[PDB]
Amino acid sequence: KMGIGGLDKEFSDIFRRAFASRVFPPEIVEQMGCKHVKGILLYGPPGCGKTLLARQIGKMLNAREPKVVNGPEILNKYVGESEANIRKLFADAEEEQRRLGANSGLHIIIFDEIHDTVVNQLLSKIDGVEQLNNILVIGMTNRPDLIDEALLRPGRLEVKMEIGLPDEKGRLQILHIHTARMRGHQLLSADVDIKELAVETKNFSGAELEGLVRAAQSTAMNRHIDFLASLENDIKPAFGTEDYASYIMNGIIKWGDPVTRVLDDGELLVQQTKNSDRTPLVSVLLEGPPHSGKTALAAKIAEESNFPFIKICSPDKMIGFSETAKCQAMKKIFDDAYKSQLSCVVVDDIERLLDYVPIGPRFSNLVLQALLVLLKKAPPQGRKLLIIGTTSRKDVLQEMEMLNAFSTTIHVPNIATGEQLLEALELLGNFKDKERTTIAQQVKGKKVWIGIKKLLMLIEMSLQMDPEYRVRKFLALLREEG
Amino acid sequence: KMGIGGLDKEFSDIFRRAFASRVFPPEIVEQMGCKHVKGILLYGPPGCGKTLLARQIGKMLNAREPKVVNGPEILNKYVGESEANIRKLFADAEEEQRRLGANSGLHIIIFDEIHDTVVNQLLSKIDGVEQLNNILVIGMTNRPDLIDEALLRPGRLEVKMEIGLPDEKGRLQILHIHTARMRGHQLLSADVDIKELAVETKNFSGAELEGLVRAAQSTAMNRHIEDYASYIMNGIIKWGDPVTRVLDDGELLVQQTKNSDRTPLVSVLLEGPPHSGKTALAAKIAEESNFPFIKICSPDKMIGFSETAKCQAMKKIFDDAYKSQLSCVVVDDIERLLDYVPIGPRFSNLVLQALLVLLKKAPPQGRKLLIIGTTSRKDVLQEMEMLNAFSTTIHVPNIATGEQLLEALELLGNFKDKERTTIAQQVKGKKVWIGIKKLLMLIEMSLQMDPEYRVRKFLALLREEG
Ligand SMILES: Nc1ncnc2c1ncn2[C@@H]1O[C@H](COP(=O)(O)OP(=O)(O)OP(=O)(O)O)[C@@H](O)[C@H]1O
Ligand SMILES: Nc1ncnc2c1ncn2[C@@H]1O[C@H](COP(=O)(O)OP(=O)(O)OP(=O)(O)O)[C@@H](O)[C@H]1O
Ligand SMILES: Nc1ncnc2c1ncn2[C@@H]1O[C@H](COP(=O)(O)OP(=O)(O)OP(=O)(O)O)[C@@H](O)[C@H]1O
Repeated sequence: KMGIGGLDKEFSDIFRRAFASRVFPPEIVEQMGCKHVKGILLYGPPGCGKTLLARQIGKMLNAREPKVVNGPEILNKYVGESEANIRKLFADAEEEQRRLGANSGLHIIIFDEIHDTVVNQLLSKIDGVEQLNNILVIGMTNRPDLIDEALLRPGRLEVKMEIGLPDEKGRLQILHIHTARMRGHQLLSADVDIKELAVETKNFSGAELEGLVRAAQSTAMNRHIDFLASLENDIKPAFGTEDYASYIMNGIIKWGDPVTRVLDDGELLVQQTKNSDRTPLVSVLLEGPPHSGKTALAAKIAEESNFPFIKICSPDKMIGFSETAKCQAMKKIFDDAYKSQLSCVVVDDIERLLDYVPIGPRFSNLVLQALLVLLKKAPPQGRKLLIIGTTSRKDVLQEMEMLNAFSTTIHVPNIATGEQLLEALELLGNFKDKERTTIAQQVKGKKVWIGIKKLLMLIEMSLQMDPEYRVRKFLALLREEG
Repeated sequence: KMGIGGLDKEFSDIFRRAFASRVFPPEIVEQMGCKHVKGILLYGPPGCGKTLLARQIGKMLNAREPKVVNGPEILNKYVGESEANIRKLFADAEEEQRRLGANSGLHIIIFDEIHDTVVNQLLSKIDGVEQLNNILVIGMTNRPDLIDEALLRPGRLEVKMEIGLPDEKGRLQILHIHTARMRGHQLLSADVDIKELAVETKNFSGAELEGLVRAAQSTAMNRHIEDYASYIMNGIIKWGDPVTRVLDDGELLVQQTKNSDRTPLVSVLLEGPPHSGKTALAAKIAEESNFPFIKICSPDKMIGFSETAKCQAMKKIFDDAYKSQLSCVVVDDIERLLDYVPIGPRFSNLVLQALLVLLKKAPPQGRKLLIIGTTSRKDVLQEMEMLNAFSTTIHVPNIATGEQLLEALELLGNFKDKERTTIAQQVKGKKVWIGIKKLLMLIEMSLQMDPEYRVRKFLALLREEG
């Protein structure tokens, strides 16, 4: 039962289907009256550690086949020739088979990196004309699509298996074996925790794990002449595969009662999603003054919900794309949303997303159509999705029937109160405590109309000039901004 | 005349054209002075029960040909060799014919599951240099485009006939033999039903059936050691007589359409202001018809498409409707297909023309079809001049009285007797105006609040959607 991290459900099924039909002795097969499977093929993303699995599986099936290995080129040697060779490794098995056919000979052949003559030659040997059973062949390849259709068909390669990147629990299994090997000998790093490593990594192919640990070992070697694992997390991948930290640079500071009302309302919306059998799709939008901080809030709502799949959609990625191309990427995101039973998606800068321009007005029809249809569009029954839109300008959106589409509308107004502004200032903690008092003295009797994004920028702008200057400059700046 | 279910029309024409000119004895070919057809070709979709049909045709042509079977690979053995084989099977027919050429020998050869030298080699055998007539070869294949160019033209394979999309019945037959084998053995699965199995799968090739069976055997082995429903998940309430009345009027349109020859087409238009539930009502109308082919087209299916592509989809669906004797077609989000935007105006004209023209257009004689559309903006549509094109106008309205409201809350059964007792006490006598779906939404928006904040939140929502 060792060793292979994760892939136990998949392993159990695959194992059962290929091996069990062979294993039952001996009447069971005739009672079934079903011919033995010819081959099993596994296709995986690179770094999924296919080879070890194949050697192990082959080893597991027979005491000794004993294993046959084929070079990747396969058809090397021009004169005759290679075709004959492709015929030949099969040929040994078939010879054994003609010599003993009935019972009990098994040969294991594996093809790594699986046109003209070779397609037919292999296809002919694996199935037909007569017999050719009592042997199995496994092909390991990075891409399914590359491979030939004929093999795919039931028969010669009836079953094709796809290996997902290891699960967090699975990831824990792969890390767990290397860690365990390190565990058995006395030396270890106390700081490192298996659970912590597992929670930290979602994306990684197997390979990634052995690689990171090995690299950590190298850093440790360097040390001799968290810890090393933490350093590997810091660098090593290169993983190749949702950052909220890029959308909440600045904190959901509790500047105001409005912040709380919007968030509690967000909780009402997630709660609303949780069941929602009567209504499948959840649509929410945020309408705010520019520099509203609406997007920080939306990102925070997505983080708070923690639905199994939450993916941000970004305006920034769309830039410079053909309008049709913009639609295409967008649709692609939409289908990606489908897989989770419960799911959250973000629409940001919709005025920007649309490519809407105030003069004209001139705007992109196709993007608008994708947006318009999806809220009406229904995810398959069972699986569900919630939609969040951030809009700088409300009226235009109302105008394109977009408002009509959304289930709920929320407002996140700029603070109109000097004291709330003061509270926000305290939360940001930038200027000194004398300054806090002076600002507090100035705000009373005055009305403030400024966005938080704008506000952070304003504070920062006032700060660079010298201390006597900062109070006056900031007040004057506020006056101008007003 | 047996056995092949359906495919009597295609069969009748095909048998006649290939077989009748040869069959007629004997002055007829000369009196006609027309050369016998070299071959007949059929191209078909997977799961069509092809092998049996080919067997039947070959059997039908001669008392005994007697049948020639060609292996799928055909050309196996590169070295000499294959070329000799491809030339050779033809060669035998040629030998018999040269030996007796004049009258009266016919040989039938069939190649299953269809370049360089072989292209020319086959063309040469089928036609020329001299004669090579008095034999026929039929090729049956899943995809048209793959096969060679030289062939299509009148002559070697002058007529190519395409079978209609595969009958389930055959699929049921191929499955039926394997199922029968399991029936035959004592062992069987209670859960498997021939009817269920046939109904779930459409696309699949023959091959696929025995394959599925192998998989079922494997599962047993493991043990020993176009949807109507999805579209309308909610189902339909009947709060008001108008609501019943639209279904009755719709049913009447269907009756008219199916029963009467005089109008090939009727156009069904639903007038509602969104968020109306009318789209659903239209789908329902289609369901009640029980028409042989009813297809509902969804904009999302067309989402992100270029104008031309949407139009092509429309053409495909509608053309699909033409082939059937009669059909019901439901059109949804008519504004969206149009891509009307109130600003502008911006809309796609080309689509407007395709739909509007087709709407006037009628299928070839002996067939009739029914078109149903959902429109947000009857006024805007009339402004286009498209509304005039539609045969009939039907209007579906949002609730207007407190009474329709409680009847709906009751039919849905979400709120308590108490809840409904408070709501009625807050609406009865007053005036309301809210579409059905938002209501179904607000309902969910109120169940999210605590058991005591539900009434207030509900009434708050209804206070906003005014
Ligand atoms: N989940 C995993 N299980 C087992 N081995 C893994 C896993 N992830 C990575 N590996 C590593 O990968 C090796 C075997 O998988 P391998 O990388 O060969 O798969 P692959 O599909 O051939 O990858 P590639 O396509 O990049 O060559 C092992 O040496 C192991 O260290
Ligand atoms: N809950 C929160 N949400 C968003 N931003 C917050 C929060 N707490 C603090 N901030 C800070 O407030 C500002 C967020 O404004 P942001 O620019 O993200 O809004 P926006 O939608 O981009 O406005 P606009 O689109 O009009 O530029 C940043 O300084 C951010 O780091
Ligand atoms: N009494 C009712 N009549 C019609 N539909 C109802 C009723 N009660 C609930 N529904 C449901 O309300 C939902 C409305 O769905 P649908 O999108 O078809 O409405 P629609 O009018 O097409 O919306 P739109 O106006 O955006 O086109 C469906 O789940 C439908 O089954």
